[PDB]
Amino acid sequence: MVGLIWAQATSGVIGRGGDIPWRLPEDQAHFREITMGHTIVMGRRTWDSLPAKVRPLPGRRNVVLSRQADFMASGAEVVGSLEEALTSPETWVIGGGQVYALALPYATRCEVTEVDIGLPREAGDALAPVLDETWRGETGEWRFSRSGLRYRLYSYHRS
Ligand SMILES: NC(=O)C1=CN([C@@H]2O[C@H](COP(=O)(O)OP(=O)(O)OC[C@H]3O[C@@H](n4cnc5c(N)ncnc54)[C@H](OP(=O)(O)O)[C@@H]3O)[C@@H](O)[C@H]2O)C=CC1
Ligand SMILES: Cn1nc(-c2ccco2)cc1C(=O)O
Ligand SMILES: [Co+2]
Ligand SMILES: [Co+2]
Repeated sequence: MVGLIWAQATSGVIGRGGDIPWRLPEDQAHFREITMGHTIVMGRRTWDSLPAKVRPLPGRRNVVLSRQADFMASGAEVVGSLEEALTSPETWVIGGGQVYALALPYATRCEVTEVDIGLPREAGDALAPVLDETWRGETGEWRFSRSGLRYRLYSYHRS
């Protein structure tokens, strides 16, 4: 089982400036619940975006994708292809835009959080992959976060 998990603004923006341009505490708990105990796969830039105290993410098999054959990430496995990182019972690809687009052809689930902020897409932004006709999803209802922002969960799956 290869899943993808991300939070996006409605526009599809997931990253900007090596950061996520919002903070949604509920989503962080949701991400932790979904990924805990499993293999997580991330691009090197997303690994870099994790503060030193959060890397590696506890209780998960942290795997980092990099074209750098020398690259070493303290607390994660560094591999040079996605298939190298996809050795699993359950793997969650956790970002960023590049690695999501690389991983979607091998994914059966996407756990999407949509953040209701009018964040327009800007050149250089990391974007969410757009899910086509093969993706069947169920919409969650709007929720309000402690952060003040409105958000809702999507659970996408394909057979
Ligand atoms: N839910 C969210 O909203 C999330 C948002 N983000 C955001 O995403 C943004 C970064 O995403 P992005 O900019 O796309 O960078 P990525 O995080 O996708 O990592 C990109 C790196 O992955 C490695 N890589 C990519 N393709 C391959 C390949 N085919 N083979 C081997 N290694 C590969 C390279 O590392 P090298 O260059 O070292 O070879 C590349 O630089 C940040 O702003 C981050 O905060 C991240 C995760 C979740
Ligand atoms: C920037 N940033 N990225 C993440 C993240 C966790 C999993 C994927 O991305 C958390 C944070 C944070 O709260 O600082
Ligand atoms: Co689980
Ligand atoms: Co299935």
